[PDB]
Amino acid sequence: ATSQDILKQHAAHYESDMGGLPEALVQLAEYAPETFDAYSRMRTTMLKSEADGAKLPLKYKHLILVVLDAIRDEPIGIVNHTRAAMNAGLSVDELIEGILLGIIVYGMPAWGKTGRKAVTFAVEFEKELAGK
Amino acid sequence: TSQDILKQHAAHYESDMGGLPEALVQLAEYAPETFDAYSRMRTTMLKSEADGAKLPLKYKHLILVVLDAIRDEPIGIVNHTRAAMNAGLSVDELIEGILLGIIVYGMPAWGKTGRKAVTFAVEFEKELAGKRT
Amino acid sequence: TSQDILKQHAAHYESDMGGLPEALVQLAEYAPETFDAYSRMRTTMLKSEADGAKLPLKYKHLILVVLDAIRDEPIGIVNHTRAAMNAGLSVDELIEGILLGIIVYGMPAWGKTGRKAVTFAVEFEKELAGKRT
Amino acid sequence: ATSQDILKQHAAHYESDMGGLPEALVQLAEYAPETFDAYSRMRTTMLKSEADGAKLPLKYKHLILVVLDAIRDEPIGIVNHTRAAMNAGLSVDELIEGILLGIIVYGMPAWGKTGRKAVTFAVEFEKELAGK
Amino acid sequence: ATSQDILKQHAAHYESDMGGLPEALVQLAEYAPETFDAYSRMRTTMLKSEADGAKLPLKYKHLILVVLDAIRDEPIGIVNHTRAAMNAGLSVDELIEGILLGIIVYGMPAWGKTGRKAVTFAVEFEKELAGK
Amino acid sequence: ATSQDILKQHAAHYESDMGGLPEALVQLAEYAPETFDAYSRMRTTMLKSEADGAKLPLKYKHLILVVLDAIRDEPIGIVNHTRAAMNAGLSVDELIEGILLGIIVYGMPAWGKTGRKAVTFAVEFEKELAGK
Repeated sequence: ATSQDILKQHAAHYESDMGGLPEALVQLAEYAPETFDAYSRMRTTMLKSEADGAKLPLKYKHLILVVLDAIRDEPIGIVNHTRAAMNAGLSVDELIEGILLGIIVYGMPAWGKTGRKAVTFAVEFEKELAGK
Repeated sequence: TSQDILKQHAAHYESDMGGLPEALVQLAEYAPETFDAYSRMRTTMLKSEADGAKLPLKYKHLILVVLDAIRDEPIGIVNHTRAAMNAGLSVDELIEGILLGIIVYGMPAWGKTGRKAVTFAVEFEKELAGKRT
Repeated sequence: TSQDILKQHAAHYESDMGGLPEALVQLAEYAPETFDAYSRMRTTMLKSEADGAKLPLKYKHLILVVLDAIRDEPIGIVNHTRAAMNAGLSVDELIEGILLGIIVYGMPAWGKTGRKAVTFAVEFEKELAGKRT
Repeated sequence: ATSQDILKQHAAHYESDMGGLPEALVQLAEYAPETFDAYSRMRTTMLKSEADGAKLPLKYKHLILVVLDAIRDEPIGIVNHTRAAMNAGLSVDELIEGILLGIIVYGMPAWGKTGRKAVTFAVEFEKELAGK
Repeated sequence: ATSQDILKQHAAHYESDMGGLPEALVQLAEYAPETFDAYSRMRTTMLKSEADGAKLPLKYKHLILVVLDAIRDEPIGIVNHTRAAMNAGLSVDELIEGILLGIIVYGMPAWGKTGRKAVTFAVEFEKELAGK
Repeated sequence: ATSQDILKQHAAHYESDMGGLPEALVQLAEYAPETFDAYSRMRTTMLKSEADGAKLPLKYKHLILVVLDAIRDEPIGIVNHTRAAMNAGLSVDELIEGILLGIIVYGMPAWGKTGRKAVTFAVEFEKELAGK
């Protein structure tokens, strides 16, 4: 696998799943293409859709990532995973219910620092989806 | 006392968790007003679909499983796995959810605590099948 | 609605914090039952000595300052510094408390967020002196 | 400062403050005496008593360390700092009030995993102190 | 089955690099063979030796992972990575100097809870390597 | 005052090792001069050069701190330590190989949030060092 081959190999996965290649992963491809390749393989199996044989719905896969990005304080990822979840059918109500659970294990900052940024995005994106 | 507050929330914990975890027993003893407010918060957060929740209870507990994986809380991770599976989560779904922790939190998201949920789940799946029609 | 639950806890937040932080405003909007239970928990935890608490309120908020230092919550760290100092904490005590984070959490316990509390405190000490006899 | 000199120099501080040299710090002295020296200097200023010019009471210094050790999941440290706090005048009621605050910022595990172990110890140590 | 093929595929890597497959990864291979495969590919490139074209010496790659396992409190990993680092030429002195640096960023617990366990192991393994 | 004496006392260390005193430590010196003193003593031994008797090369000491600053999300520190590592002989290739290892223990955010910022800096600083 050449690094051209690697970037092309994963293009459809990121476009489909995320609507694009996140900036972190662009830079990973740039400076660590073999790591990008292996990571992207892992990501592709982990985020497989139901149509492709997964048992956990894709909207709930990305909800889990939302919550994890809340905990880790990843405001870019959290919005990207919210968009992906909602594109896979997640409601804004489900999003909020999921994010709140983070308070049990990680305290009010699970909402207050980054988690709530997903909700702010969600209420605007919900309007856009409704317009489609 | 603590006795009345425990009585208030006993139905929630039996339904949701099959009982009150020891940490929360201790919290009830030493901080009964905190235990009461916390239990009220928990009760709303873990509301079932039948009581009007939008996110299925099995997935609520799966989120808690993954969070307990991250936090390295092995008692909680098994308690929430049990709860999730009681509410219909499959072992396959459990595994799929837990793996996602590796993306954000690395291999220890599986290796330290997450995998203990799976070890439990494989046995609990057979237990649950042997108790139900 | 959210309106009634906000009314319920407004006296607590004005007294304790000088108002409701934006994160909790948002929580009240989107999760009013969670905001209510959480506010009840907070109210007991941050009880004053006058209402029967044993740990002085200034030290309660100092603990929250140090925790916000660890967690890197800069809005919260200033809010709790303000609260602590309103309740009588000195800038010297603030600094002594914050430093202890370095033992358990390394130099970032000061360098990232903790020191922002001190920067604020030096100015707030003069503000508080200019508003009081 | 020889490594003999270093260990002797800090002996009174650890005996006074902690009732002993914690095992982690024994090993630090063993394998990293210059780091042990500098660290112990830092610790000695940070945990200075009121009699020696500190403004924050020693019992509340060690309470802050209790809470931090709850968060970090340091069950040895948490008991050592609880003992130190209580020896400096902290009540079991104050201890519990302080530990609970950890739930706000770090969730129920702030109590459930390690924090509550301080309380379990405290209720037994309180009996011992009362016996003195 | 497919697990057994994938285990075979990565056995050379783990044998060479670690001397075995840690239990966590044995379980991963069983329950999530496609994740184990991709992860192992990723690890294989990350931990490439100088002889295979790496620029960072293998002993220092494993030293970095020792320090990371100290921070994360991975006591099995920390020993596995210490053993790997020393088989790759790392001295005990180097090991201690690197682990200490954790204290700057993560406080005394970077030593006290798991990091120092690597030193305890190292001092014994050194005697083993010295016995030839 | 005593701050100014203690700053003078440690200036040689910081100038040599880091090329300056980070703002966080300037403030520490101002508000907590005795802590700054002891901390600086600790840092001075920890980051001793081979010429002064250290066994772990300075470039690798700073590489370890780069990785730790990636995990902790210290973007000022990560650049300061990258600069220090490269002034001590570390290559950009080595820097990237080490930062990637964070992903094993701490997930993609070990790269995505702060670690990759070191690479961005490094690639520019390399051009500077190459200009002599």
